[PDB]
Amino acid sequence: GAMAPPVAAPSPAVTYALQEDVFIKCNDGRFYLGTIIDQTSDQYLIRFDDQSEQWCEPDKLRKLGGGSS
Repeated sequence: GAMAPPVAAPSPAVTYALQEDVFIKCNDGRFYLGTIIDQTSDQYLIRFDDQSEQWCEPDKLRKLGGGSS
């Protein structure tokens, strides 16, 4: 989804910086910690600990230390 991913919350609008670790939820419910390598306005390319790169929507990403953005 773009801007409004399917969640139990309104339309998320969060941004992240590259080279930053964030937790990513997969549809199975598990969260995988990964490092952001690229961003778009709709998704963030996360390179996980397993070095896989996936475009994850902003709803899947959670900040490690609160985040000011």
